[PDB]
Amino acid sequence: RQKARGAATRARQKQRASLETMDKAVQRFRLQNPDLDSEALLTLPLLQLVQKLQSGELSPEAVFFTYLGKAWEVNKGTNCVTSYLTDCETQLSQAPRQGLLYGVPVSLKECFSYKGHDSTLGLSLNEGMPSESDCVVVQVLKLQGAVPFVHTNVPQSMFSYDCSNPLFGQTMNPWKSSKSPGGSSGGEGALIGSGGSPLGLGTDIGGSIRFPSAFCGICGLKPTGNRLSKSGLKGCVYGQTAVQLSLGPMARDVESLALCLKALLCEHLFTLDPTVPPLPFREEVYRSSRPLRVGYYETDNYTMPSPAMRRALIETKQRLEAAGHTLIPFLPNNIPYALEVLSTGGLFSDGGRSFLQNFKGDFVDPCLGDLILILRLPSWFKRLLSLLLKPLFPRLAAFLNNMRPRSAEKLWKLQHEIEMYRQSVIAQWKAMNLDVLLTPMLGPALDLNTPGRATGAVSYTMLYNCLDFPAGVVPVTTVTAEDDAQMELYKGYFGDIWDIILKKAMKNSVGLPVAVQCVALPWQEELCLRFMREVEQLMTPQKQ
Amino acid sequence: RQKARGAATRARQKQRASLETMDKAVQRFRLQNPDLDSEALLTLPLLQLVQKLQSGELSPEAVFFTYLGKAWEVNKGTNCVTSYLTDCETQLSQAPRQGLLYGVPVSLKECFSYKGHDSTLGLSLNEGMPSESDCVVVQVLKLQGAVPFVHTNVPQSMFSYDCSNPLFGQTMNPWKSSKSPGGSSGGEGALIGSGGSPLGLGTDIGGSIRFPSAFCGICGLKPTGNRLSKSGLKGCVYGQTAVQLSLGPMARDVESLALCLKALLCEHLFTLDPTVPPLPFREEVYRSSRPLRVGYYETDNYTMPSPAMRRALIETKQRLEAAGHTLIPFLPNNIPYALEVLSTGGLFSDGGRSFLQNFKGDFVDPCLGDLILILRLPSWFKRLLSLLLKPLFPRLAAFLNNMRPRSAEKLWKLQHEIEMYRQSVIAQWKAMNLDVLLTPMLGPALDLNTPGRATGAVSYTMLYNCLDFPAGVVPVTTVTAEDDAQMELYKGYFGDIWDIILKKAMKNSVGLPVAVQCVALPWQEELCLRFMREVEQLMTPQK
Ligand SMILES: *[C@](O)(CCCCCCc1ccccc1)c1nc(-c2ccccn2)co1
Ligand SMILES: *[C@](O)(CCCCCCc1ccccc1)c1nc(-c2ccccn2)co1
Ligand SMILES: [Cl-]
Repeated sequence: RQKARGAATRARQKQRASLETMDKAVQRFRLQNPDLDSEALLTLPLLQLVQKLQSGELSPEAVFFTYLGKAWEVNKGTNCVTSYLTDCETQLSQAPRQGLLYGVPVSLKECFSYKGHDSTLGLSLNEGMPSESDCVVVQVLKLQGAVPFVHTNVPQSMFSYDCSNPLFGQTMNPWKSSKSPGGSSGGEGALIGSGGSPLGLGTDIGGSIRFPSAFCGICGLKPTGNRLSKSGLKGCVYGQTAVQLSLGPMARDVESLALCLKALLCEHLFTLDPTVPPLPFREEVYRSSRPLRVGYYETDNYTMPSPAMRRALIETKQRLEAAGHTLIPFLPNNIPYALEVLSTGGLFSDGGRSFLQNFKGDFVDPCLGDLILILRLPSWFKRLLSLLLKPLFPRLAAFLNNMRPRSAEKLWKLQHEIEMYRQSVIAQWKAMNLDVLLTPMLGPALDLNTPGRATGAVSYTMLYNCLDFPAGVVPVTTVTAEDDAQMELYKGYFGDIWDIILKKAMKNSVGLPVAVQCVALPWQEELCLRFMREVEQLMTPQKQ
Repeated sequence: RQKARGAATRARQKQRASLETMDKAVQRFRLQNPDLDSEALLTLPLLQLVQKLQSGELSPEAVFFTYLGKAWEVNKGTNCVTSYLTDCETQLSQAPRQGLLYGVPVSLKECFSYKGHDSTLGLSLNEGMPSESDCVVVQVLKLQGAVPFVHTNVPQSMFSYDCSNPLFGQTMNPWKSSKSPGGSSGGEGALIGSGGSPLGLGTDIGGSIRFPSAFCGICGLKPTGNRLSKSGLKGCVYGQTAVQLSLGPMARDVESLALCLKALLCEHLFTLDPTVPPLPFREEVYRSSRPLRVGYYETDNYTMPSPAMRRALIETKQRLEAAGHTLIPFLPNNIPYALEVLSTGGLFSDGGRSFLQNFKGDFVDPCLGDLILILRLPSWFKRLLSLLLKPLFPRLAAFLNNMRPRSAEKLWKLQHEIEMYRQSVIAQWKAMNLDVLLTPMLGPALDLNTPGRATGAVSYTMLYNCLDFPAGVVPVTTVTAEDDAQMELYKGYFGDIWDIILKKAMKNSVGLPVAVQCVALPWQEELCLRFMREVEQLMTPQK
């Protein structure tokens, strides 16, 4: 493990030096600007911040250094920042004045390649391998006048809804030190949730924008996978197209997400990556205030919702009905099949071999639980173990069988099944003439190092990665004493280790945020946001 | 083969009865409408036909029955029509008046599912299996007032640029009976090419819109794969996503292609198939008359062009330069790798096993050559044969090696290579600041039953299926006596069987049409059409 230890030493050194550089830059600004009101600046909603930047009422220098100082401070308690993006003080001076995001500091998940910086993903193999250029979405953010300023932490490999790796260590939830911030966009969730950044970018293949957004009490949107460019993003599995990765914004309110999307969906983006359909942001759809037909479910019958989750969903449904929306019971067909056969099979068609390459010679972070050990099992043993478990723990049996390697022939068969499945859910949707769908969202935040042992709980989010529908989350309530107490009566629908771990993990969560999830059809991000805006307005009206 | 023989008998009976129904309907209309000038109606460009339908100057009944009569007539010499779509006389009466295609008769490749009709693909297994509903693009066509009226022939399985199957037989080029119409959208090419339909829809995975459009002297466009809905289309390989199928229009002129795309890219389409990006047709791009930076190559260094092909490309380049456009030498990198490893590998990742299921218990049409025989070979033998051929016939060796079955792990590796390759060609393109690319297009038409034995010749077209860029073809010239005579001097770059067959196949083509290919970046169909429109105006005025 000599190489891996050396890598961790070098990465920790680089982190420490970055945070020093941040501190020195902040103190310099503060010496030259003693009269600035920082707390007022930091509490302005993004849309107001932008208008003040656009009017010259606030300087971009003031905004950037005030947020830099806040980011450095909140990092002390969260360990969310891995790198200060250095050059950002010269982008600050060169930011296009007419840019939609002029002067706005933006945080980036560590996978958004930035010239001269590693995108380690917590893997020793990627340390000391700095990017030669900014990824396309970074380029566009800069062309729109934004100032990307930090890389934020992720769990090792990014394939996890916790947030620890052997290079930079563990990110903590800003609400409670014992809780996971979620992830794999956890650093973003922790930073934005603490007030350290107004806007961030994450990525999502099974809930990685939505988990941190829910657990840290912020808003996030996972668009249709090819709505935004993935060109130049750092990944760790190559050529897996059955369940595609999506990138999208995270922020403190829904309007911020809409602004971000609007800024990104510009000619710069479409010319820098011709493979993205040139679909501009449709403001009129986003701004619509007509009644909606809203499908909803209280449970997916796969992961029993926590008391807080169930209350969150029911209250939101009640408030929407009171506001004049039509609430229609709706459940996508064959969720177990979709999660166990289509999603798991799509992610692990090769039995994990490609994924496991990344860990050769490296430490495996405890936050990944036993995933690496299981993936390393011979296919025949996965199959045999599957057969033994099936009668008692069919969920566990099904995940094991579907993580086996297979032929290109059988992958084709799976890819066709995914396609047909998507069309089957679209058919149900049209049959009930739905506009949008309201679902529960996992939480309250799980304890540290339990997401990796509660894999079944991805059911609420991973379904919409399999279907490739835009899906976002909005905070709507906080866990009450009653909600938390009632977790003692949680049994789960299967009573397997995943249900047992989740019961324990979600305890001790009084005061923690809880969200719902908002879904629309492919390419309907604007309608998704219109619905998220409605939920936010009804459940948390002062976010506006 | 008892089932297969019975299937061929029942399909031939159905075709015969269809053509009879058409004839009877045509004769009825003519009895009631003796004073109609048909020849003038038939020679109206589509856009004028549409305005007359829209103004009430011509009735949709007159238009439909005149074209039906013409379709029936030209089918005598081409065998392009497999089925009359029967209910179309009721769609004719129900066609929405405000529809962009109101009253326009439309021909459909047989794979476009139509309620109550087989989409056999020339395969016995699909005979007697009528569709329960219209595919989404048929639905949209109808909502825009169009009257789909015939299914047109395809080669067995559709994976071929000839056009014969054991059920309905061989489709012939309307220009010369000994020539292939191209394909796999060959019946469309033959029908539109002879004047029997003003507008048709084809599909394309390796050139299947572009070959028949070139060989029959018409215009066609293969859009970006997911620009139009494939929902409800009949296929024969399921779940192969490395090299995506694309569907698109074929017509007599470029403006017809633009109108079809405009009418298709409507709210009805986007609501019926939510998986398609809701990108409306950008008329301002299509109508743009600014100078273009036009990349071009005269050869892809893989398939030596015929004398007519080369002259077609050079004259088009020269006219474009005369018109003020900047012509910039450009060639996509690593074409052999793209064709041999990415395209062939993508199409046959499983070694052909999924494809071969379709032919179990069936006859194999001669127009498929030895493709089914080679796909049936054991993987180890494909490998050994590959090694033996490599020193003399490296093209043939590479295709063989890359038609072997592999693991999902290796397919992932291939899909990543495809993605990176696309990005490499886009980077070349941006480095030269190209707007569009001009390339040769295969032809003149090959002799019947030779496309199946000249697989290397798909190089010009298949490259942009691999890259998934919009690509269209426009006729620009005809083969001269000199062009044809010089085929004697054709050697090919490889001198393998495919070069030898192609030399023989392209002989005896004096008078036959020859096209060029127009390419743009993904999602830039309107720019592609703007460039096709320029080529057509410069090379063929009156069109
Ligand atoms: C997140 O969406 C990952 C959330 C965790 C979902 C785990 C799903 C699962 C676990 C075990 C068995 C079957 C299913 C995310 N991951 C990425 C990512 C990961 C790796 C490479 C690139 N991106 C991005 O966002
Ligand atoms: C046409 O594009 C097919 C053109 C012929 C290309 C052959 C390429 C090749 C042959 C041998 C080895 C390697 C490459 C077309 N085909 C379809 C189709 C076929 C089967 C199912 C569905 N669609 C559509 O268009
Ligand atoms: Cl797409």
